[PDB]
Amino acid sequence: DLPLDPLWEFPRDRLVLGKPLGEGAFGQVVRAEAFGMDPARPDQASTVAVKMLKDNASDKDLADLVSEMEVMKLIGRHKNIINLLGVCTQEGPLYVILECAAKGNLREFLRARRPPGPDLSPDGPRSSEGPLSFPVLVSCAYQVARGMQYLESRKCIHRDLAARNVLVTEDNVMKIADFGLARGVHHIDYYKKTSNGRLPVKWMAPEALFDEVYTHQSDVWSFGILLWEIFTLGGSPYPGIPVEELFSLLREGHRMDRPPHCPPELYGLMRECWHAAPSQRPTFKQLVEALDKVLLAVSE
Ligand SMILES: CCC(=O)Nc1cc(N2CCC(N3CCOCC3)CC2)cc(F)c1Nc1n[nH]c2ccc(O[C@H](C)c3c(Cl)cncc3Cl)cc12
Repeated sequence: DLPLDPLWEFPRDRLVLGKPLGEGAFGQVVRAEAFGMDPARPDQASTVAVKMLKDNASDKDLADLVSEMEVMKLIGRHKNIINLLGVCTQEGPLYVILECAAKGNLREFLRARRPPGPDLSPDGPRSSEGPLSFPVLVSCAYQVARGMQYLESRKCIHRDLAARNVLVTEDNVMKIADFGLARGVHHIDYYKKTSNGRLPVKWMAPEALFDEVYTHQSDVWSFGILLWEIFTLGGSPYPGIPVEELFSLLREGHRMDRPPHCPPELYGLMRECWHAAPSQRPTFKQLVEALDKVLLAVSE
């Protein structure tokens, strides 16, 4: 139906669909096995993620997915983003084949790895030692920053940067996902709560929420929120604050408190990302450099 792009096109018969992963405003994602994604070894099996329309797809849903597909083509490959592996556009439903990150999104990754609390009977030399350590958390923050720095250089604005939009591979590499998505910024239900209880409005920069203005600096604001998520080990921002109260507090210039067990360096970066003037927030390049110094200092 769509034009053939031999650069990206992949034989759909070389895909074996398996367990569904998730569902969005447009399109669903299904885990699938792929054979010969590397043309050099045609019979080699690899696990991929296939994005496709729902059973409810309108012509707008198709247009959004087609748009997402083209964005993925242009943006190129980077270690810290979900990369395009191929597409299926000929003689069958539209598939957008993405990279796999085995461990799911960063929020659930962190929440599932919170330290055992005080109610655990000590067993072994590492009773009080959890899966997560400070340098790894900084690494997570650093990688997202460098990934966003790449997206920015490709003139790509995410518009909903958050821990649930960052995917974690088998080797704990951060990969930013859903960055080229048409999110319908002119009709956002600011009170809409997701199925898992998320209020996406708590990630919006003031200029984006109030003036519908999106820049790379508005992403920097969101990265500040994402930083807060990381060092709360998957906490929800503005704890116990309903959207109505969020509106007024933001107009009053209210900001989140410094989370427990979070060094002043990183809460400093958070507050810098949350400066009212977008020009007074650090660039992603500066964020990468600032987080690098912290990471190198804690990596003997
Ligand atoms: C390709 C290997 C794989 O299966 N990875 C995987 C499993 C999952 N899940 C979803 C939760 C599900 N568990 C099952 C047990 O009960 C709790 C949920 C299974 C594992 C979530 C992911 F984000 C991923 N990671 C993704 N890798 N590549 C993706 C491409 C699109 C994608 O989108 C889905 C809708 C998604 C999901 Cl499901 C969660 N957060 C963000 C996104 Cl963008 C996720 C991945």
